[PDB]
Amino acid sequence: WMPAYACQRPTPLTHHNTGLSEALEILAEAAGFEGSEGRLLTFCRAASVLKALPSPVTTLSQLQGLPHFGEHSSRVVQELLEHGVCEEVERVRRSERYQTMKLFTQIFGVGVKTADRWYREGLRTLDDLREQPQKLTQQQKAGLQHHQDLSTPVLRSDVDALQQVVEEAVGQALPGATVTLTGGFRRGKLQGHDVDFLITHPKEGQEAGLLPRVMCRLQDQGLILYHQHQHSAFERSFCIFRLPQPGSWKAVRVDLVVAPVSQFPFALLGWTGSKLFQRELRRFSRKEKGLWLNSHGLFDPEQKTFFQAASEEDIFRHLGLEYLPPEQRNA
Ligand SMILES: Nc1ccn([C@H]2C[C@H](O)[C@@H](COP(=O)(O)OP(=O)(O)OP(=O)(O)O)O2)c(=O)n1
Ligand SMILES: [Mg+2]
Repeated sequence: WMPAYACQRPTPLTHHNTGLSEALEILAEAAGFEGSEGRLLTFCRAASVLKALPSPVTTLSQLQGLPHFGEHSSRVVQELLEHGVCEEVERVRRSERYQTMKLFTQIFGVGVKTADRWYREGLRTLDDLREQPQKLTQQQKAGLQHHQDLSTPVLRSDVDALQQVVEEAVGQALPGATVTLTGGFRRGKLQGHDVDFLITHPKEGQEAGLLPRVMCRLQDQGLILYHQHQHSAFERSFCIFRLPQPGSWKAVRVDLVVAPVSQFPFALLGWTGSKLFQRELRRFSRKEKGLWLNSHGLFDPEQKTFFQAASEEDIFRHLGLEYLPPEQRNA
């Protein structure tokens, strides 16, 4: 048997069922595009189960005794095994609605609601968006300006270069301040859509005003194409960096988040993901332990108390879970 919650089982980076999980994730994504959140979660859960299996699923008999594998997810896997293709998945892939929603939602600063509105208004292509600049936020304009580079997978080599310039700027702005790589790259991914950094300082409060100083330093070096700073809850800057490369350059999305050191373990846990892993962890916390977990803390609503954590391990322990390092959180 395999545990029900993704936070109770290791999910490694590489697995034996990538065709099957990809097909179920197409159905999940399509469901999200239609506002069908229940169905999204159900397909995401089923895909996540296949990622945790130790062996390839070669026959339908292998599905026995697995949680979150309802009739619909089973039929999809059955059609793939028997016929090499699932007609429902291929129809989604080929549909203009899905292709356009994928196109729009991929753009920096565009969510499902915005993409759906644009679809309903007859917009289909990136050129259609550029013909209607009054419909775009500044963030979305920047996303369109750099859309080719931003739909080029970010590589580990890009991350290492970016972490060096961010660490240099952070270290020059404030000695003692630290930079931690989070997101999918912390989980061991070889590529990604962006780079996530979490910034703090060991003395509570010394992190105040640090981010704008970091940003000034980076902007002075020609490294910033776009930056949106927001105070609100963590201070963060959603950016597009201009990454120099041999003979050229490429735009790369980078999120910089500042957390006070008291909240750092919660922020690190939340920001490391995966998105599904953290969804499952918060659900586990609430339903199984009566506690409310977020990126800032772990709250007992009965006692009106906050858990003091020094580490991610403290949080797992406090919730009665065996610790999973980041590379086993790839749910
Ligand atoms: N709706 C969201 C969005 C984000 N996150 C958390 C989990 C993610 O791991 C982390 C960083 O978000 P990203 O969108 O950068 O996701 P990843 O870095 O995990 O994936 P990618 O490789 O696509 O960047 O923030 C979350 O829990 N829920
Ligand atoms: Mg990321």
